[PDB]
Amino acid sequence: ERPTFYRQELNKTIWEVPERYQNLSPVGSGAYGSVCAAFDTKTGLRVAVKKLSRPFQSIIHAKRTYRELRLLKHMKHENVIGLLDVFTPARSLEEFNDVYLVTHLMGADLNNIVKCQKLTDDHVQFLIYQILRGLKYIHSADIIHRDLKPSNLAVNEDSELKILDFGLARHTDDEMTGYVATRWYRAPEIMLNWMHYNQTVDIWSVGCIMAELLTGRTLFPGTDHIDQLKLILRLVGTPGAELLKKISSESARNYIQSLTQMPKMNFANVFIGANPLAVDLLEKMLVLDSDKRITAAQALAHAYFAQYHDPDDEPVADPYDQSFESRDLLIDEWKSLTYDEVISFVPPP
Ligand SMILES: O=C1c2ccccc2C(=O)N1CCCN(c1ccc(=O)n(-c2ccccc2Cl)n1)c1ccc(F)cc1Cl
Repeated sequence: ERPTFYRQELNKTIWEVPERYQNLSPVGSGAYGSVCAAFDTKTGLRVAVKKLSRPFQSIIHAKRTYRELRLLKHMKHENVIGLLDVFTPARSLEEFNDVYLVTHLMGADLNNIVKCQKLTDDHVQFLIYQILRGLKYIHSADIIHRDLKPSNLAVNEDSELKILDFGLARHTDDEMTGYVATRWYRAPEIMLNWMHYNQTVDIWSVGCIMAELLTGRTLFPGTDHIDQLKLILRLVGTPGAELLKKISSESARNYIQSLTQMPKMNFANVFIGANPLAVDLLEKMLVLDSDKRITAAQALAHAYFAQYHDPDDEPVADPYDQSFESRDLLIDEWKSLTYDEVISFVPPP
């Protein structure tokens, strides 16, 4: 039941897709890869389509292609980007050399829309509520986003949100250097590799994002790793004895101890005028010791989200098997695994 495909060239790139997809038009000019907006005549849905070209040029790329396909296929939740379709014009494994990923078209990211703007409390409630609802789902699958930031939150005109880029963290050191948003939303334990981190790193990011929506200002806009750590500790206090022991990195621990101790600041005096429940939630997300941060499941039940919370409509996911991460396979083996995942795709109900 292979559909009929047609070809067209968009900004020097050939797109060969099923007839059901019409009105293809480029988006982003290429800064984020080959992406097009389109209309899915079969479902009546506006869609975003990403074409991965030569996804098997090396072991590293082949494995990355497999990883992204596996992650996207696993996610089926309103607040997480997932797959409406995935296809290849190839008729066999031999000619298989391109992968197209189809998702809901959102059309904008939170950073591009609200940067530098203070949002109303009810708007922050709605936006953070959806982020946490999607995070609860992602975390229940044993997946860590690792790089949550405004630019990774796809939003439409009605402020509906879907989380992008979960589980794909390949930021170069240079990209994390200096006065950059690539590092401002990172939990300290991961920014400076203090210990083996876990899903709690994402809650810190949500805290950074929430504070910024409430104030219109980046919470920890460090000029570099060290400056940023100082900005963080000035707000949440230097590490106590209990947390110091959890820092398994001897070098990191020794550096932290060289700093003058500081107490946690009063958040009501930092976030002046904010809803007391938002201040309380921020204090519960922005805890230095990750073991003590509120989890996404617990935060959804927090009073701040009383107007949105519904325990019968905050679904969890099936467990995600990432055992493949520990394997070293050849390009062709990764490619065959990817091909299997493409041909076994089953459209959403
Ligand atoms: O990650 C970004 C981003 C962030 C901010 C601004 C623009 C962009 C962008 O083009 N990308 C790359 C595309 C990221 N993807 C999606 C999906 C839906 C979606 O509305 N957008 C999207 C986000 C912001 C501006 C335009 C678009 Cl079209 N992006 C995406 C994810 C997974 C998949 F399988 C296919 C696709 Cl097409």
